[PDB]
Amino acid sequence: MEELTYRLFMVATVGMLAGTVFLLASSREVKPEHRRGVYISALVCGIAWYHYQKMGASWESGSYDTGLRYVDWVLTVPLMFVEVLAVTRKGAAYNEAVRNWGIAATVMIGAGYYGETSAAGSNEYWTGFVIAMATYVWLMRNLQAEGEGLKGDQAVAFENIKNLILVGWIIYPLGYIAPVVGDFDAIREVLYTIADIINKVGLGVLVLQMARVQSGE
Ligand SMILES: *C/C=C(C)/C=C/C=C(C)/C=C/C1=C(C)CCCC1(C)C
Ligand SMILES: CCCCCCCCCCCCCCCCCCCC
Ligand SMILES: CCCCCC
Ligand SMILES: CCCCCC
Ligand SMILES: [Kr]
Ligand SMILES: [Kr]
Ligand SMILES: [Kr]
Ligand SMILES: [Kr]
Ligand SMILES: [Kr]
Ligand SMILES: [Kr]
Ligand SMILES: [Kr]
Ligand SMILES: [Kr]
Ligand SMILES: [Kr]
Ligand SMILES: [Kr]
Ligand SMILES: [Kr]
Ligand SMILES: [Kr]
Ligand SMILES: [Kr]
Ligand SMILES: [Kr]
Ligand SMILES: [Kr]
Ligand SMILES: [Kr]
Ligand SMILES: [Kr]
Ligand SMILES: [Kr]
Ligand SMILES: [Kr]
Repeated sequence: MEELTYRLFMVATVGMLAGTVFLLASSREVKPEHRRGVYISALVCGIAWYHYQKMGASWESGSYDTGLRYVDWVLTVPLMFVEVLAVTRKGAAYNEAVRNWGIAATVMIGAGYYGETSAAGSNEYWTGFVIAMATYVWLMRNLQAEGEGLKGDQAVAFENIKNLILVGWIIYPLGYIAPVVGDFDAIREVLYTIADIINKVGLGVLVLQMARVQSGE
């Protein structure tokens, strides 16, 4: 389980670099005016690459620091919302959502950190879980209500972004509780790494598909 967890960090390290550079090279496939989302997805993949390098070395040391994962999440999740909100919003409406979602994300991730760095099953562990789950549900319900005014191909492209988030982000709370269901500490790390690859690489690809639709492809 330990050696599988290590190999998955290394697979995910190269996966995030490939995400980064695949998206940068793919930016020539779309009109300059729809490229900003692709550049941000590459920056999200790039921050993750940098932290996955650290997390792999941290795991291989025998003294894993979950701080490296949670710092990755506090930076990348708000960048991922900057992308999604830009499909449907501009001016004050964009700035207010980015502010409000950004606060919610930071509280979600901070609470998770507080609980994860407590003993599994302790009142601290559950307090963290419940406060993060509530915030998570607030974000997902906000996300579900975005894009009522989109038409045709742009509407379907955005629905694919939303469904990837609505389904892919469920893996994080499953990872968080893995260590109470069994003697499976390393399975938390496995589930988080798979989620990060699906969610960062998957979102990169769907943001690219959106940039192609908006370019009239
Ligand atoms: C690129 C990284 C992403 C999208 C990471 C997302 C992380 C979460 C959505 C975490 C959510 C959590 C809960 C809802 C409950 C337990 C605590 C967390 C932080 C694992
Ligand atoms: C044309 C614009 C392209 C932007 C994306 C380029 C890809 C990013 C390169 C890697 C980023 C790594 C950043 C390292 C610092 C992470 C934070 C450190 C604090 C723990
Ligand atoms: C419209 C911006 C809100 C400012 C917060 C008091
Ligand atoms: C309705 C979402 C809450 C689920 C708690 C495990
Ligand atoms: Kr692996
Ligand atoms: Kr992976
Ligand atoms: Kr990968
Ligand atoms: Kr990607
Ligand atoms: Kr490409
Ligand atoms: Kr964007
Ligand atoms: Kr991304
Ligand atoms: Kr987007
Ligand atoms: Kr945000
Ligand atoms: Kr809950
Ligand atoms: Kr609970
Ligand atoms: Kr969320
Ligand atoms: Kr969200
Ligand atoms: Kr899932
Ligand atoms: Kr799963
Ligand atoms: Kr498990
Ligand atoms: Kr992993
Ligand atoms: Kr994966
Ligand atoms: Kr998977």
